[PDB]
Amino acid sequence: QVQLQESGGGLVQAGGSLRLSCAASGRTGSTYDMGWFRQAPGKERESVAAINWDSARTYYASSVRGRFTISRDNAKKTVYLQMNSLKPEDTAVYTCGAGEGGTWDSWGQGTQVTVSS
Repeated sequence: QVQLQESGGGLVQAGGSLRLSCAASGRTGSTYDMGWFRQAPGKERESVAAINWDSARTYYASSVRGRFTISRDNAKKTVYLQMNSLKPEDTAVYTCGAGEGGTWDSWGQGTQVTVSS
């Protein structure tokens, strides 16, 4: 019943900030949240940044916590993350997801990010 789409995601040479806008629509008003994720071949899935739904803060990871920005639309239900000062390590499939009851079993279509240096 719920889904997650992205926009803007794509190739971006190192040093170039990328702005992603993920939108969520369906049914959720308990303890759900919205955060971006990533994944590589032969590897597992990891997260990047996620926001809670109440009044606390965001949830960044020690992989880009200091260079990547995160914000919301504050109109309907959309999240935006500005991946600045990118690096050749960020190059991966950025999949937008959501959580419920404290877990994260919601994902979108995904957006591959290609960097270099």
